[PDB]
Amino acid sequence: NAPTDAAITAASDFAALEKACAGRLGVTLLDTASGRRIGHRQDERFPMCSTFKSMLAATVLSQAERMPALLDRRVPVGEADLLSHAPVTRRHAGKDMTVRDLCRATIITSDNTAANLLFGVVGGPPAVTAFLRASGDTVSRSDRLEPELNSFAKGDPRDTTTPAAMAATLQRVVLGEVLQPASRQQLADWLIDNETGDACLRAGLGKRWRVGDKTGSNGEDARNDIAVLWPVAGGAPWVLTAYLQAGAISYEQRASVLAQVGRIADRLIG
Ligand SMILES: N[C@H](CCC(=O)O)C(=O)O
Repeated sequence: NAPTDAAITAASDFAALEKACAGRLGVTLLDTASGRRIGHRQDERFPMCSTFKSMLAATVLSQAERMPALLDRRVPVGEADLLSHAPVTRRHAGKDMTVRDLCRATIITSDNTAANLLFGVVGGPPAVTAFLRASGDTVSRSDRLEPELNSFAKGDPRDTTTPAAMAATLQRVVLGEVLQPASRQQLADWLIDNETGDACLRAGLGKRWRVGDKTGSNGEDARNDIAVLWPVAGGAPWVLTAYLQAGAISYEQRASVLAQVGRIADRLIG
């Protein structure tokens, strides 16, 4: 393990980091003031895994803007809805939860049952894709429910994005005008409160950044993290998306790769 870990630590650019883990790494670092992007494989497709949940939540928030009280609607959590990864919803089997609380749960813990219940509320993967298209993202696409959506095959575009498409979408939705201000602020706060990314991009980013993020993974080789970086001292935010497939290293080493993306990105911002 030591040589691979040492090579990951020594990598000072994204191409070298990809080589150090024998993986396929897609990164976009986006300066929201200028639109300038730096990265690696920015326009190749990668499986979203749970990174899509940011946009499922955005779809809910967008629908709530035209459906008064949607966020307060209560949705039953049934035994049949529960999946292996349901850390919040498991305590509510046999009762219900608000749509708003399901959104928070799916963002900050990646709760899979919460996501499937929200898919039922909004009209499924087609409604999330339609939201993405209407927002100006012609690339990202939601196709399946949990847990099937986490599969990937080259040439199979289901449930995929590109680093650059997702970065632009985070800008438009989390920072821009796709949602009303109170909706976008609620979504930003959920991302800021994420609990699953402590070993990923956040571990490589310094204290000058307030970070919101959403992670994803599968059991084969995928580990992802997408983030918005607000400068605590003020100024324009940055967006950092990172998609990795690296089957030759461990799950924990995949986090180390994402942390190194953060370290490289922080130095590139300056
Ligand atoms: N597929 C994982 C969620 C399920 C799990 O962690 O077991 C993710 O992308 O966050």
